[PDB]
Amino acid sequence: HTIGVVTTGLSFYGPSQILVGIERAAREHGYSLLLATVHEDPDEVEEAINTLRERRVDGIIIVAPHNSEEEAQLAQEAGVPPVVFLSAQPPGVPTVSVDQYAGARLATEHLLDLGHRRIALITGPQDWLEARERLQGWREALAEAGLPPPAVLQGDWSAASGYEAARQLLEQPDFTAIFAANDQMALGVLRALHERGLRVPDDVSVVGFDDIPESAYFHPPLTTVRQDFEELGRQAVEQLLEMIEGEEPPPPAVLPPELIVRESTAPPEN
Amino acid sequence: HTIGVVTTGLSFYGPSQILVGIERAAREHGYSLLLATVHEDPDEVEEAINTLRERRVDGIIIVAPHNSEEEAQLAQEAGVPPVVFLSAQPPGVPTVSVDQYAGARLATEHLLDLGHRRIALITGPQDWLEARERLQGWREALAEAGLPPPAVLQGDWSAASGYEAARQLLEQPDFTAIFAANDQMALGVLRALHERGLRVPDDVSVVGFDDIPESAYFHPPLTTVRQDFEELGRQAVEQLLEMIEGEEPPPPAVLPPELIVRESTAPPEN
Repeated sequence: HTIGVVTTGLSFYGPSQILVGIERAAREHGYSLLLATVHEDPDEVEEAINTLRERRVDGIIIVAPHNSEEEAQLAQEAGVPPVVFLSAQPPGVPTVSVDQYAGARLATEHLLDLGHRRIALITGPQDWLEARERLQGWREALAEAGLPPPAVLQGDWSAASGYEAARQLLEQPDFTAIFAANDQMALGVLRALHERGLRVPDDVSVVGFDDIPESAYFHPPLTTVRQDFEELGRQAVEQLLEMIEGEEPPPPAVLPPELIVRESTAPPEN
Repeated sequence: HTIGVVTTGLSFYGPSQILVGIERAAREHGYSLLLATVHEDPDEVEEAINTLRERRVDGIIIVAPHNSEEEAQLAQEAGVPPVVFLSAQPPGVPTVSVDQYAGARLATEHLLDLGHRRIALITGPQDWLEARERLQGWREALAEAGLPPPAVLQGDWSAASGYEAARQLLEQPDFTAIFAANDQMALGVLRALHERGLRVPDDVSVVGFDDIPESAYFHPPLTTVRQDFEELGRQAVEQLLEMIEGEEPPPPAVLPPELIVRESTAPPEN
């Protein structure tokens, strides 16, 4: 009958677009959504599940991020009615997620295949697993090309932090390309480069991550890695419905990201 | 003790930033928030108020938009416990809102004071009161300068729609400036202009609306109208607390917007 959803009302890209996929897939299978937004607290996560079990909910999707320690918090051990996690901790937990490492490899290998060696990284905030996995993908793509990691500076997902980080990198312009760990930070990188009089991609190539709707309209249109958030929520409903009507715990589904090539990359200049 | 909030989990700018102001003001006065997100339906709005009256909520803020007909829907007439509306219908309803007309006047008068006559408008979607009020501000600013309305094309708040509209305007380039009714549409306008080989502001001036965090990082940094959404939510709590502890229904508060002048405007070329 009904499906519960717990989420966070944040301005970061992803959650609201996942919810569109949940709305679209649940309505197609005859289900309605029971939305209960929470904060970033484990106690509010648990008692949202209790208050959504109060109404006749046949299954609940968790979009609020937890950890790689969901089981060791009396969150998965206590939750035996059908729950799917939109986070990365599968020791037996049915999850669905985007392959962040693979996405960062796509972005970095795109630049390596163009001839770039000095690919700097504007990495995401340390307390996000997605950020840490994207740095690992960038580092290992470079290592497998025989190259040491160039400069890294950490932002916080905002355009402001991408601008500030790029300005610091430009004190030592030892790079021909910048991989920015999301599209918003990439926007700030582009402003720092343009302020310096540097052309994109003629002087410096730039790649982002997310494929937010605005990224095709940056100057220049941004090559980026698409997270298909709507498909993430649709596969969250599809995975949950096997456990509503009764089936085995499925393998943790991993959505491969896609590189969207636009106008912000080129071979390095001579 | 507790304060309830109803809202919508949409990707449009505003709601999540209002919620930051509600969280900050309620925590300062010792209150906690009870969040219940809904869809864009009057029946879900009413029964969210019923299910939030279930928990010991001392007052509830409504961030989900309603209409200019909130009273004639058994929504204000039925709601006698303390409710504040973040919408525009004050026949006796305590509301708080941003002055959309005044903001559009600021944007258009900025361009008129620079010498522009042919100020085209990329207007917002018709079913948003904010969009209709911004068009009225643009039209009346022009009228009070003695000028007829130039070309108008309607978008849908997306950068894509601003790009498509600007491309259509460029089939008849009878404008020296474009007022885009939000910052995202302005981003698409900038791409359409740059694709045409037109310089901003040397060939065409552009003004947006919202002051989203990204707007300072557009190419060029965008002159825009700031909606102080955090102050909107803080004044929503402050207005609600006069009616929790007992006071008269206050006047409908109107927040004046502020023009943020950056690098996207200049006098028209000769």
